Amino acid sequence: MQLTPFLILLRKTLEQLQEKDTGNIFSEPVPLSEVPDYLDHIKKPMDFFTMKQNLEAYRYLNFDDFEEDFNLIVSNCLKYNAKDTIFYRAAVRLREQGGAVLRQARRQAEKM
Ligand SMILES: O=c1[nH]ccc2ccccc12
Repeated sequence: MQLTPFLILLRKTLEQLQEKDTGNIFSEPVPLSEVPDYLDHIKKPMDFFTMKQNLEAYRYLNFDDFEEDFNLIVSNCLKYNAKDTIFYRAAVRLREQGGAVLRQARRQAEKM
């Protein structure tokens, strides 16, 4: 497999995932200044901006490593927030809508 088309695919996929996060609550790192206890519970914070940075730093050379960090966005949010919150529901919705985006993107990677 060639690097350039793969990274083009991942860029598109990340844009598509970001589109599902309509409130943009996962666009940037959880502000540790406003959520001071966040690192007490969450071992590896993740967000779409950080994913973009990782993508361009060649930290995603296969689909699984890409998907693993997306899954962290979801799981961190489910872990930190109570079930009766907007944030928790948003993570559930992102898991649902994102999974479909991921399945289609992976099929296109596998054709490479
Ligand atoms: O774990 C989180 N992900 C995205 C937003 C957020 C906001 C407050 C607390 C946790 C999170």
